Amino acid sequence: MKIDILDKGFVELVDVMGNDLSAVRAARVSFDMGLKDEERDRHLIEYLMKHGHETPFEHIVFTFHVKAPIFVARQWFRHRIASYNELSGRYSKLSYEFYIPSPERLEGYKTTIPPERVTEKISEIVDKAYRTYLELIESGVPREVARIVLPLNLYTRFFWTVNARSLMNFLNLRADSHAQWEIQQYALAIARIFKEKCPWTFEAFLKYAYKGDILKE
Amino acid sequence: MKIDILDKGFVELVDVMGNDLSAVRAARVSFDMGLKDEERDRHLIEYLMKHGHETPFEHIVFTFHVKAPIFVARQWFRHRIASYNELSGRYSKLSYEFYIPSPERLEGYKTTIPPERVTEKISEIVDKAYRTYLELIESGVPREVARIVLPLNLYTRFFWTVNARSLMNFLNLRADSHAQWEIQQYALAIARIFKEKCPWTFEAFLKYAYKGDILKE
Amino acid sequence: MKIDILDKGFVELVDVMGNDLSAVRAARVSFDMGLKDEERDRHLIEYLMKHGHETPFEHIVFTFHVKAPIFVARQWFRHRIASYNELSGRYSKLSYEFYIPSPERLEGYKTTIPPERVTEKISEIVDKAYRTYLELIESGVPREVARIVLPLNLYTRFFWTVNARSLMNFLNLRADSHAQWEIQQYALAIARIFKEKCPWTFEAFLKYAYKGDILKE
Amino acid sequence: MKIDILDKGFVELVDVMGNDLSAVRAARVSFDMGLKDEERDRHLIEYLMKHGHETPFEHIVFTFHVKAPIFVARQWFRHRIASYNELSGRYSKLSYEFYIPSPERLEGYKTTIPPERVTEKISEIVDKAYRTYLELIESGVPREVARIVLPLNLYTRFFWTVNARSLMNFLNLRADSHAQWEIQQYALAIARIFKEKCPWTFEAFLKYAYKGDILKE
Ligand SMILES: Cc1cc2nc3c(=O)[nH]c(=O)nc-3n(C[C@H](O)[C@H](O)[C@H](O)COP(=O)(O)OP(=O)(O)OC[C@H]3O[C@@H](n4cnc5c(N)ncnc54)[C@H](O)[C@@H]3O)c2cc1C
Ligand SMILES: Cc1cc2nc3c(=O)[nH]c(=O)nc-3n(C[C@H](O)[C@H](O)[C@H](O)COP(=O)(O)OP(=O)(O)OC[C@H]3O[C@@H](n4cnc5c(N)ncnc54)[C@H](O)[C@@H]3O)c2cc1C
Ligand SMILES: Cc1cc2nc3c(=O)[nH]c(=O)nc-3n(C[C@H](O)[C@H](O)[C@H](O)COP(=O)(O)OP(=O)(O)OC[C@H]3O[C@@H](n4cnc5c(N)ncnc54)[C@H](O)[C@@H]3O)c2cc1C
Ligand SMILES: Cc1cc2nc3c(=O)[nH]c(=O)nc-3n(C[C@H](O)[C@H](O)[C@H](O)COP(=O)(O)OP(=O)(O)OC[C@H]3O[C@@H](n4cnc5c(N)ncnc54)[C@H](O)[C@@H]3O)c2cc1C
Ligand SMILES: C[C@H](Sc1nnc(O)[nH]c1=O)C(=O)O
Ligand SMILES: C[C@H](Sc1nnc(O)[nH]c1=O)C(=O)O
Ligand SMILES: C[C@H](Sc1nnc(O)[nH]c1=O)C(=O)O
Ligand SMILES: C[C@H](Sc1nnc(O)[nH]c1=O)C(=O)O
Repeated sequence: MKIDILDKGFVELVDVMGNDLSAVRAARVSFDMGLKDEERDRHLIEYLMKHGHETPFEHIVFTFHVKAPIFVARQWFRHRIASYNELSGRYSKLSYEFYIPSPERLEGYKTTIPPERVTEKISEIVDKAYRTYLELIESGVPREVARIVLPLNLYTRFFWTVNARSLMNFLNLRADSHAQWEIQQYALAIARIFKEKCPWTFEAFLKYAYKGDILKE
Repeated sequence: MKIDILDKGFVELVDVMGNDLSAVRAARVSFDMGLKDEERDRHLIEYLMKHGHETPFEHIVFTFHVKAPIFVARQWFRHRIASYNELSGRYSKLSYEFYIPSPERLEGYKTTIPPERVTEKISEIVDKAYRTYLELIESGVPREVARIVLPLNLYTRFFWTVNARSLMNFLNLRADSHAQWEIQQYALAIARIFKEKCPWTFEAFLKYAYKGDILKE
Repeated sequence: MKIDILDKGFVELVDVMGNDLSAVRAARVSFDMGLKDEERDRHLIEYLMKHGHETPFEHIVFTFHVKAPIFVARQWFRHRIASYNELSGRYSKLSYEFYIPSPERLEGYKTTIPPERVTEKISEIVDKAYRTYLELIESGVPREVARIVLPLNLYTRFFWTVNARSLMNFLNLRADSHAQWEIQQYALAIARIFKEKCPWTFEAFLKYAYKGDILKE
Repeated sequence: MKIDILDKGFVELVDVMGNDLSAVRAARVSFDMGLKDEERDRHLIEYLMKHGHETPFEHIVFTFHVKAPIFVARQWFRHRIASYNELSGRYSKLSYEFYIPSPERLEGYKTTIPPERVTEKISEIVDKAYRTYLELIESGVPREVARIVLPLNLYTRFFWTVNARSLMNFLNLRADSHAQWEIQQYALAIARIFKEKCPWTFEAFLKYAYKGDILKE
């Protein structure tokens, strides 16, 4: 299932290893691989989360395919405890696809030009930049030099493999009102997928370990 | 499938995410999820491996359950780019299970006592240590203090989650004649499992990137 | 300065890069390298710590030389975000040096044998194990096989390089009453050294980010 | 000492812990802290490097202050085993400073427009983008939204703390002809600083472990 984000972005879960019971089996180092035992297994998940013993959650791993603007992916790729592979503008021609904020993005700010004209000015400069990029590529300038004139709102795409512990750290920092609005919108989508795949771990994280201010209520 | 190792140890693969095509899809950042394309896909695997572009292989992840003596697990747990959860002797009573080397373990060494008597002397001291451990536990000494008299050949067990890149590094260093014989035997089992699960990546690693001296021939 | 710990262990700081002002300079990405500005600089340290923006503290790094029993170093070396180099019993003959708990270590536990006799039983088994180790080494058994009969209370030594962020994580988990008493004693020494070298960061950590129950009061 | 790089960038070493003898002391776990012993100490450095036992080099750490264009820092920040703190365009107004390639940058490429006109077209679009950025900031658009129209050749600055092992990995991959020319120029400067600070380790790395094709001759 692809979740759409911003005007042209998305997050899609591509693969997953493990579930809530992976963490309990790892915590106990279990020989037995039987079915769910809600009461016992949820209490252990909560105990782990309540005490900060979160290494067992490293045994649940996700791989996502994300399409986001470069300024969002720069913040995302600061999360070092993860694996990333991104589309390179050294080797491929980059598509004309840019994030243009909605006039609502400026809610709460008083400006001396209308919000619709801000939107138009952004659209205008990114069209001029893309025209220069394509003029340089079609004149024989190597892609890795021509691409440096493109703006930070160009969309890129990457695959991200991350375990549930590092993904909880990502939600603490990016599903939170101090994070920039655009990456919050991605962190809300990732949280919805994590909740679907690992409901006990997700509920325990919100009750005991989640440090942000958006996911609770 | 559990592979037996040493006298009482084992390695068992518990879960796996991804396969050879996970690495090619990540390297290309592919939208398409079609079937194997041997020729193209193997060449890209080899190119990546030949040039040291190994981040795509981080998207293939394995979880193993391992039973090994403490002196082997101490060497194993030096591999930091992985996740481990081990059985704790603070919280559980530890089983009477020790690695006793076969008289063949001393092949090539001239000793002043017969190899069968070395085996017997090891058996004897570990029986005396275990008897002291149990004497202290049954007198009310806390487990976390009583266990300090047990020797390094006691078996322990742990779950290990590792991606294919870190597992190639583990094979470079532990499937190699400079590593201690006992952990080589574990690295040979892990290599057999990796070869079964990811044959193109495994064959490419042996041809281009494997630095050890045991897996080739 | 070497701080003694347990009966024969120690922690000694060998080298340090940076101080509290390293973290403020990194947080601001400062061109200027002037002297302390207590008021401004302490407030920024507190703000960082209060909000969990702890990457600036990664720019302060310490190297320690530690002598500890093997069962303490096994818990220590679970901290993956650090560098370790340990003395190997494959390549050197290991010294007769073991941790023997004081009769006070059993304070609060009712036992069926006197605490002085527990101490004596531990001393006795480690002497028997060391005698077997030396008997095997002097008969020509290779060190890497003979050492497996030594108990977990043998002392080892290692160098540990760690930045201030990872060292705060180590104190959260090891300077705390749920950690085993022996590693608490090491974490208290490391905390004293960190406080001497980085007083503003240390005081800010206790006020806002320290999760344990021993360092405060 | 600041080394200038490109038209307006630089690399400057801000702090360093350790030297070649830090690695030998860590490898031996030495109690003694005496002076250089060239013959013995260089042979051990070479042996470590020749066999891939590079953990001792993690005990030498550097902190650099780097000013580079965003497209170079995006490649740089893929190196996860390091610490970074960068100037944020959410919180500060960004300076009008862009990398404009010299007409020599296109050596070897046949183009349908003169190389001097490529230079002029780049200058022109970045001036138009900066004018839009400043128009939005002075109309009251928040900085974190206005900055998304700036191109990837805007310069940024960051502090990078890295140990000598991770810095050898960085040189293997970035001091090499497959890396983009602009980051090669930064990797050549970093190599010159590493050679000055750690000459035996640097010479051993070139002789045995350096995988690139630029630093040797
Ligand atoms: C609101 C906000 C403002 C920000 N402002 C800036 C800014 O102005 N400039 C800037 O450069 N960045 C800024 N960042 C980025 C921030 O500094 C972190 O790089 C990013 O949040 C990733 O967090 P992390 O280090 O915890 O994650 P990861 O890198 O995924 O690390 C996960 C955990 O592993 C541990 N860890 C990983 N590597 C190390 C290491 N080498 N040493 C010690 N522990 C380690 C730490 O416990 C860490 O929490 C900001 C982030 C937020 C959310
Ligand atoms: C034959 C042999 C003899 C040994 N002898 C000793 C000994 O006497 N004493 C001793 O203490 N250990 C010894 N070791 C352990 C060895 O020092 C390593 O700790 C172990 O081999 C793990 O290797 P690693 O660091 O590459 O793996 P990981 O820790 O899994 O790291 C994987 C890769 O990530 C990178 N990396 C991870 N963390 C860091 C970091 N903080 N800085 C820079 N790069 C990082 C490096 O590229 C590393 O190769 C020996 C190992 C072998 C095989
Ligand atoms: C009281 C107590 C009881 C314990 N009991 C057990 C037990 O029974 N069995 C057991 O096996 N261990 C046990 N441990 C060890 C514990 O599981 C951790 O391994 C140890 O505390 C190191 O913590 P850490 O992972 O936070 O530190 P590090 O490994 O130094 O990591 C620092 C931070 O980096 C991040 N990080 C590093 N690597 C990863 C990764 N691969 N994925 C995601 N994040 C990462 C996390 O933010 C982490 O907090 C116990 C520890 C304590 C204190
Ligand atoms: C010529 C060139 C072309 C490139 N093209 C692309 C591209 O098209 N797209 C793209 O996304 N990137 C590309 N890269 C970036 C490349 O994929 C690496 O991200 C970058 O080179 C950092 O290398 P590293 O992972 O070895 O370094 P670090 O991230 O510093 O890791 C150091 C070492 O630690 C180990 N390590 C660290 N974290 C992990 C982990 N989670 N799992 C296993 N081992 C780990 C590995 O041994 C690693 O070598 C390219 C780089 C080069 C030089
Ligand atoms: C270079 C920084 S990194 C950073 N800056 N602010 C955030 O909120 N998150 C981040 O990761 C930026 O986006 O301006
Ligand atoms: C403490 C060291 S660590 C180590 N020593 N030698 C190895 O061959 N591998 C390792 O990891 C040991 O086993 O003696
Ligand atoms: C194998 C585990 S690891 C561990 N166990 N309990 C702790 O308190 N700390 C740890 O790191 C042990 O010491 O028994
Ligand atoms: C997004 C990628 S990352 C990368 N791409 N090519 C490189 O040579 N180095 C890199 O790190 C880029 O710069 O286009």
